[PDB]
Amino acid sequence: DTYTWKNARIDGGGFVPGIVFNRSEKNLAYARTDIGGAYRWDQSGKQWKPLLDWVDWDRWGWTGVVSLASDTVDPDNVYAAVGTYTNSWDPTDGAVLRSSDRGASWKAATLPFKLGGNMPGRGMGERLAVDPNKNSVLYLGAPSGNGLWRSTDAGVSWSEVTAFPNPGNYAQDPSDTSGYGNDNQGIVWVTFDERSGSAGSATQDIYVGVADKENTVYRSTDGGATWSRIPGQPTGYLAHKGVLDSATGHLYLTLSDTGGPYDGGKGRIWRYDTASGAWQDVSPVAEADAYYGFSGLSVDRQKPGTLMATAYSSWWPDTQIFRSTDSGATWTQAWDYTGYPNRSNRYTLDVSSVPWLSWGASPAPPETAPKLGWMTEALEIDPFDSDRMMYGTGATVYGTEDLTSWDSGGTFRITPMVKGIEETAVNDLASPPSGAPLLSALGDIGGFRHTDLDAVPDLMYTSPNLDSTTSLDFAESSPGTVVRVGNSDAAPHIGFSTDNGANWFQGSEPSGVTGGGTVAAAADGSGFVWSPEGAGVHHTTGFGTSWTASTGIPAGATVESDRKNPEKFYGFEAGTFYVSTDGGATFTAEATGLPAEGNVRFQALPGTEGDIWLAGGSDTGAYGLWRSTDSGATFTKSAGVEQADSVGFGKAAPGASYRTVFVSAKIGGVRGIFRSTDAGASWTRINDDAHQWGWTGAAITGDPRVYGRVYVSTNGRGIQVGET
Ligand SMILES: [Ca+2]
Ligand SMILES: [Ca+2]
Repeated sequence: DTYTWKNARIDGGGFVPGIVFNRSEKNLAYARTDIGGAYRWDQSGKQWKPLLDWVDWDRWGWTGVVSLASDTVDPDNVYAAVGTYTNSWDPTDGAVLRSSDRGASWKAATLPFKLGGNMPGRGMGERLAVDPNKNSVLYLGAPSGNGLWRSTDAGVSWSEVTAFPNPGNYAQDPSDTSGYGNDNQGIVWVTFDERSGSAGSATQDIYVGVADKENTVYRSTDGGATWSRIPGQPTGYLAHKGVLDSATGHLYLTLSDTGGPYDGGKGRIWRYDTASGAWQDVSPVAEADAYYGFSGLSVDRQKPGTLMATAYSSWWPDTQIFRSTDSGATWTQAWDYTGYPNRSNRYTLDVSSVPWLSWGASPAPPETAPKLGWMTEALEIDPFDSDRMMYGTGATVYGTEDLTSWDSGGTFRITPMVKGIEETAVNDLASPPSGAPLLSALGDIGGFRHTDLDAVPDLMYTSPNLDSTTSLDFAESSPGTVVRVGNSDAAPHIGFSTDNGANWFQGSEPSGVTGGGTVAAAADGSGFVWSPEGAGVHHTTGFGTSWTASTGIPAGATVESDRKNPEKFYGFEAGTFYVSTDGGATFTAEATGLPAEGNVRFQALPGTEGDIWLAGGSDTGAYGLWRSTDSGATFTKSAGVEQADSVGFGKAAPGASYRTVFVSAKIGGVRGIFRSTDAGASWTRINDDAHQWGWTGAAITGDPRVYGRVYVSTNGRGIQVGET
């Protein structure tokens, strides 16, 4: 057919570091994510629409969005600063993407440096800003010593503001040699005082946040020609945000002892009088009582003197949200102790639309399930409705529509406002021939038995509730039997089910397991092979009540089961394929000369013993698609596929003699998702240029019950379901 694409519905699942309301047009808003692109708000549907699904495999780094700006002068314009890592993990430089149709189409201005959409400090901002009087002028705060950058042609071209005196010097984790935690977080927000410009004339007063505990805020009063450190400013902290109440003339800084978004153990809120230069400590709590940093800063644009902030890094018992209606002289908070451990809330929290946010937890007071939140760097009051606010957490977007009930001494209602955001990273996917259509393995929220692809599942896997599921499998001939492995701070790292994943019980494990690795289920459900991180390959008869070390197979090998012969298991490591014919007790080395470097994914064919498809490799070594029909003794490399990364199967086409094969691959010079109904003799692309989703290499499977349907992994855009 032509294909249509949709998410298997989950609602959220990831960190939303920034939410942006346009300051001139009611109900125009956007959200940015750290690995999953950017979204525009749909008021009529109370949902979000993805804007960057066109970002392709070779430019996957552009799915990280470190900043977004919505033009107040011309609300049709929106800009996004993109790029994911500044170390070797992201091979492409950053860019500023520009749109003049609210994100429907984009052009890219590539920068000569990398950006950090998924790096420490990504919750600070916004560091991309448009001049609110002369909207051809934009600024971008840059990391890694690149300083402050500027465009004077509406984002088409960029150069460094060499007069800016401080490129930053703060790093989260200086001992890190990987480049992930030791980067200079640089310039972290830019805020204009729109009172200091006029239509078509550059705004003269510009405020800039810098990741430097001794010099965290600078300003210009001559339109960015010269810059100076603001005298009298607080020291010892990083300003996560700088927001100006133009009605009272006060600039507010929410400060933290770290760059966030995960850490922060101390904080203040300080206030600067832009007319007199006075500084005042307006913190909601005393320095000695702040065990967290502040962020989540927002001013009510319709109510001068009203503002809010968050304890963004308060992990226990909950996050905290503060509100002042007198410019920070006095505050109240969303919840209080009323004689510890008892607590009183100014809100009710209702997650019936996203029930898994309970986390399956049953905490004692003062902790609640669900929680008010965590990692709350983003909090925004609707500039056109004092009764609405939205805030981001590490798993969702929450909001309320009766916020001013707070001031009345009443109770306001908080619900998810996240529908449409699909932000999970997918590790594995399985579609069994009976039971639910899909079992997913996900980062951060474990994964789900999806009984309905169009409905939010009630709860993630529990007993155990793993942070991330790295691998799952089902018994081909007995799909009631399922196994999953994954990551957690504590053992157990493995769970079993005999009711198709609806309910679970833990397995035991060998000592030294540090992560899930991969797991495989015997075709008859009688036993399992587990290749964990931190320990070697083990096998078990029964539901992992004890494990025995497998011989003849390298630690860390990728393991799979035959789908027909319950005694036959497979392994792959460093270019060598391994086979076991005794339930995983002993392996022998078989085919060699497979990719020695790079990711590999492989799966055996439902219905046929010893028919194996194997995809993988890398840009700098062997790369392609291989097939064996002799249980891995020999493989043939497909002449039709230049590169391939994931491979999986679904129901045969009408009249076809072989199951349908799906791959994420590069075929005939084109990266995409492809389908074959003639056992790989020919291929058809089934996605398109608008539906690419960056790195789709983790997993793919068809559906044994539905011809043409495919489930595709993404790294930040959830589970993509393609249907003809
Ligand atoms: Ca360290
Ligand atoms: Ca699997």
